[PDB]
Amino acid sequence: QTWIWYPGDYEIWLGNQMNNRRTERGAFFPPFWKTDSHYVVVEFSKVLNLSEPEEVFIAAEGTYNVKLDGKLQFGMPETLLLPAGKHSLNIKVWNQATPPTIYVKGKTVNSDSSWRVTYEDKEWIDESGKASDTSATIYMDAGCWNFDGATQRPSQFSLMREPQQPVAKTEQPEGGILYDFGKETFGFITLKNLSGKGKIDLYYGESPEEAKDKAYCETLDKLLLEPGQITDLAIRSTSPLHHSDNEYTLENSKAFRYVYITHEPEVQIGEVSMQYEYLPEEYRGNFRCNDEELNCIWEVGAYTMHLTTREFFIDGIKRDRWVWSGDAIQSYLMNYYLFFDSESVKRTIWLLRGKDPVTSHSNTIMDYTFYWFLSVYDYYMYSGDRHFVNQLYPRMQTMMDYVLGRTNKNGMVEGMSGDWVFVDWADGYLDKKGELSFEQVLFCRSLETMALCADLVGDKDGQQKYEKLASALKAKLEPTFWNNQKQAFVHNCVDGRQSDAVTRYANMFSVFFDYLNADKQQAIKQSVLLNDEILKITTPYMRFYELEALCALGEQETVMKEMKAYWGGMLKAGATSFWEKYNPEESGTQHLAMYGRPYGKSLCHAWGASPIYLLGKYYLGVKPTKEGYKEFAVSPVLGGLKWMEGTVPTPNGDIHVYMDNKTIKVKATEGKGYLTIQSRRQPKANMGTVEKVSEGVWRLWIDSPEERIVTYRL
Amino acid sequence: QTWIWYPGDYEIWLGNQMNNRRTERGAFFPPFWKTDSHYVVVEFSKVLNLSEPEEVFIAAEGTYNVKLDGKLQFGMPETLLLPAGKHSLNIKVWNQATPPTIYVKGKTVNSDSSWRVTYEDKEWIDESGKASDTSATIYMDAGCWNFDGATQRPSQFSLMREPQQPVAKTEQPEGGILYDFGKETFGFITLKNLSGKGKIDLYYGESPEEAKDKAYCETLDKLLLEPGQITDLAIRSTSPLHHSDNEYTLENSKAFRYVYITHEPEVQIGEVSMQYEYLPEEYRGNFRCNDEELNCIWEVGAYTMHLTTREFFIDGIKRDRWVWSGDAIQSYLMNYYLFFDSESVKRTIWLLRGKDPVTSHSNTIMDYTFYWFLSVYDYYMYSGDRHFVNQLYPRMQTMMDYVLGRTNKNGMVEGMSGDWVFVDWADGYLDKKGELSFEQVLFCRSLETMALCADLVGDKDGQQKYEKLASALKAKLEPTFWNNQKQAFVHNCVDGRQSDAVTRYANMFSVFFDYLNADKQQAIKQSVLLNDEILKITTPYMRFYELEALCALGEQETVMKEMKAYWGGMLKAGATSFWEKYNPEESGTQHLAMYGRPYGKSLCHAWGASPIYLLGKYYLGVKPTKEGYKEFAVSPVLGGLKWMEGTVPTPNGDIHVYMDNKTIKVKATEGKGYLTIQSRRQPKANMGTVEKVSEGVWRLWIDSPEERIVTYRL
Repeated sequence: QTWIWYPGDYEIWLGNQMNNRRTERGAFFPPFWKTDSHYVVVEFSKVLNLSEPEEVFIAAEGTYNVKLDGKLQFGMPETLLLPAGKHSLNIKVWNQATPPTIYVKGKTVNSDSSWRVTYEDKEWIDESGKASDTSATIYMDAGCWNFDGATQRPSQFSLMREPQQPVAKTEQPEGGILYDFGKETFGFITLKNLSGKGKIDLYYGESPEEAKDKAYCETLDKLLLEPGQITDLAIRSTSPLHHSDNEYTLENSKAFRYVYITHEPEVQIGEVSMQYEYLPEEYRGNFRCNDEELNCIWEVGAYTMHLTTREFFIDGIKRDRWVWSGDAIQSYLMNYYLFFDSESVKRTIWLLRGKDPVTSHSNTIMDYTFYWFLSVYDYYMYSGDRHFVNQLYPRMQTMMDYVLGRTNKNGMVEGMSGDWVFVDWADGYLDKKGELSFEQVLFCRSLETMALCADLVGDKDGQQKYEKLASALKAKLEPTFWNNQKQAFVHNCVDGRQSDAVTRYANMFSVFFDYLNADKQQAIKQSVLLNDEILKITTPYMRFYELEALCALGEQETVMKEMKAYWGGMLKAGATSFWEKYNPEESGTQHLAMYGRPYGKSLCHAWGASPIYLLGKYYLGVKPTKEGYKEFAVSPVLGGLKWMEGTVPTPNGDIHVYMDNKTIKVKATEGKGYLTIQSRRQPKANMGTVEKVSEGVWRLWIDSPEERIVTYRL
Repeated sequence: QTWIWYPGDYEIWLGNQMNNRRTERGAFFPPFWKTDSHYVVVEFSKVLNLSEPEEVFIAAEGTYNVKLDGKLQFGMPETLLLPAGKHSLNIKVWNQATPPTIYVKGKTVNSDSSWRVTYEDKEWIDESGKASDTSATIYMDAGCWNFDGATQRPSQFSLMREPQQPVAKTEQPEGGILYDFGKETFGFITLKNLSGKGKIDLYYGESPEEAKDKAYCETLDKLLLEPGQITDLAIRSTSPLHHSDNEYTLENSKAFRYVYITHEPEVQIGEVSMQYEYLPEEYRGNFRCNDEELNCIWEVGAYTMHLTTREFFIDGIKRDRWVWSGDAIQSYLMNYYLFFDSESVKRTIWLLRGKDPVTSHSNTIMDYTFYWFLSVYDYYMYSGDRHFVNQLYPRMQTMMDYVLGRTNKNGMVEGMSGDWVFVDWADGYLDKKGELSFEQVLFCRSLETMALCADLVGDKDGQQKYEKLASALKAKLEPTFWNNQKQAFVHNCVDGRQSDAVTRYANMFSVFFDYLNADKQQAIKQSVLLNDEILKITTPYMRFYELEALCALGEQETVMKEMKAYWGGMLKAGATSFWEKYNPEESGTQHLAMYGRPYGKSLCHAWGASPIYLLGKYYLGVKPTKEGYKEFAVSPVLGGLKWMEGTVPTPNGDIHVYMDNKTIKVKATEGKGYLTIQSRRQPKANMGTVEKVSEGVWRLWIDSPEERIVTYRL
């Protein structure tokens, strides 16, 4: 048994709670897009056929009633005896404050996802006493997480805490002490042994410059110490203090490496430490090679991912600390090569979608609506979780309804009033008007995704509709955006006119989406991907995809050179977590500014950890080829490295890969698949038969957890 | 200044709270239709142009921030200094538990309906620091009621209480005491001077039979008295008790006339009384004639209306005690001739509509969706409140979208899966399949209403659409449902085939909707309205409309005979409030049963007070002819009475009417209009000119508050 609720409703409520924890210099800062709510009245039900009478314990968050075979029980019973035979247990709950949720426990009757929920049962009695026909009522399978204890109330969920001490403190000339915690971290400040009275001010920073800048630092706190109590002035919450040995831990979490603290004359602070907050995670994925710089890049990437893997996958810990679609899709991917936390992926997907009616694109960003669609099928391929797709499908349909009612005469998408056509942070060089080739590519992929999901859930009318729309748009891509002279997809079209500008976005995506044939993909490699004439990318975010394209075209060596220079560049700049944006042309404090503010840039953004994904999927070369890794593919490439080794998690297994200049070892504890080897002459295998795919390329079919060892020579 | 919120959101939240107070034998009983929620994050804003600096006080229910000219203030300030000049004050609030709401007060800056609210501002900052263009953002005028005090938190609203003592108590043979409160009433039971320990059981009833029937009474309570405290077992809420002189008032309200109380041996109850709960109301309407029976009918009707006029207009106080569309539209009408509480009308209209997306008809009842539409224009005609229509319009459009996507090949409405085609409680004699003439008549009226509202708000595209649809459906009414042989509209059509059955519903409505010409209206009078061959009506609900039709055809004398017999019949049966249903053929305890339960019938249903409306509009003969009574019409008819006199409220005035067999007096303190007199020869007026309309009919134009006196002789 476990606590259950209407699917997606707990996630939405919990997401609102977390997102609304963002602050800017002491002020509450909710998202600018619409905030949705859970359904305040829901009915939980379960049809029972018991061979023997059993008693169930009932717990719930909210006001509720209990109906057994149509008969309303008195009040709110905590236990109910269930007779033998066929019965129908119905529990309707009302909860405006937190999501309606129940906990039922018995010998055989237990609350779980096999229970059905609805927010509109429509059962009424006519004047004779006959109940209405509710066979038309729509039900959903109940949602749940891991709250298996009767006392583990879903609404009280909070992340784990762990004590930490700073590694340095320095008194400042203008007063106060500047604490260095060693590296980017996240948590609650603890002040031990407070005495006296007066104000106490906290100033946080991811850099010493931000922490010391009391007037422009992004986040801070202001407290008032009084005899026997202290008060958080920002939220006006007074907590009690013991006169003897006291301790006060701030109520709200903050991201930071440095914390500058000051206080009035009559205040005395014994000790300053913190409570590191985190979501328990198992580092199931792993990677390391001879290049120690890359090793550090991977480690820093993993740490960045963990800090940004909280109640949901977020953009950054300092600023925004909200769930964004563009960032999230990459988090899911990096997650598949690190934690493989499928539960977090689903919670984030539920949250980003929100509820109906649809009033705008995801986060109001057009391209973000498409990432959301793509992320669902990506999750299915890696987890094999068909049930999730079935539960989300209705909401996927209505989101696509919104998009499809906004296409133009060519069936393409153009930014409309209220839309944000983002693409990337390219310093303002990108034209957002007309039909961007990049957006149609994403849109086309979204239609293909919807077609594949419609097929998975069995909606054939929908499937046909999406396939027809996807096929028509796809056939228009080259006739519309391809340019023979530039040998690439132009940036955009306005009134049917191609722009002189060619950006790398539509081109790089067309490579791993496979929208271009072999010949044009190679053309793009030279005319776009390796052409420094084409506008460069300055965010780890799009380098994720730029480099992925290159890896798809087998340019792992050039990519290695780029990853080392780009990410290693942030390290050499003092990074202990990867940033939101990085231009190696800038220097010093310039790296800290963004959004027109001196310390506006987040120095810990989920999308800065790109390497986690690139190395796992293109160097260790692992990826599922059938949902949930029912079937996989391992195509390792060293790309300059002498030796590398790693692990890639799967639903119920792992794929270990080792490789040096003459040997490859693979141990797949789940599924079957092909190990592809690039060699001059035929490789030798300790198992199975090595088959020649083509010139210089070989394959080996692995069909068991027994480690395979092959020797080759490129 | 006053507390403000997103329009409709407070009403919805407050409505959920009230509706969910219904109980059945101790069990919480929420509605079977979907329960909507308020938006949990809303932004309040006001553009200011101050000639001098002023400080405002700020209060709010929920977490909030304050932004002045784009600058986020620290924490949650309770006061803010506003500089002279142009500024923009923005307050974003988050409240999941109760509706986000704020209170601002200054010399000139005050929270009120002139403030704008949105649940999606969409303001974002690009990487340079430039704010997005939010000129496309949709805003609404803030909603409000009468919470003008800084401490009058909207979420704490509750109705007035007034002490009351029972008028009789009788010990019962099977134990306990049966208390008679004299008449149907509503409130909380108070138990003074409790001592001892043990259970205490309450059993409520609108009849002594129900109260004494511990096993089948609709409502009850169970308490546990303990030393120093007592506990409500149904809701598990323990309250403290003083050892000396204590007093405990039950936490939940109940409808009842009789209360049967028992308790264990060791319990001792000093005194039993109650707290009558009610919404403060001014009896602005009034009526009385020579017939003292009708006078009592009007009084009982008024009392029934008041008991059912709580936080919203409800169906009945004992059972359901929910807001239903069919009942509500009649409540609004009876209200215009009694309290003229426009605020209650708007709150109920907001509540019944709920939020988007639309998942079913109002209360899931097809005909109830149409009443909702009609009630909006009815409210406009009587109150002149155009602003309300403008605010509700978007929701009206989406409700009509739902209906229009459910029409058949003839553009008519047929009950679909999940729909409840109600019409009336006619004991199961009404066929609900096919195209009911009654539903198309209501539907057609709904389209005409939407056209008139579209016109009022300025939506011309919509107006044209609705007019076209209304005109096409209207022209199909007679060709489809009229039968020459039966001289009436048949009950329904199935596969284009008329039913042999003719019910009075479509016919009576076509009379006051004016869908039939003079000749057919008279045909209906004889072949339907006065033909006892046609199925009779047994609910006060439809007699409201049946009798109204007859009054429209000037049969006030037959109606008088019906009202006296029908309503006077319930009085002679012991009613102190009018019922949900009444069949004068039944007798004794049969009058108490419904829904297959012995005491299932509500003996206090809003729709049982029909006379309030009939007498005010058709005997005193008053009605507005231009919104808000800008222009009125007074056409008094005695219908058997010797003398009658009354008052009809208007937004800012009243219309007093007096009439006997030779004199008519009218004093209209608002608007202008015609007084129509039925006389053999020309009447004489103390003012203005008496003009002859037609044979035996005269008119007089009243254009001032000066009382007019005319003498006539029928």
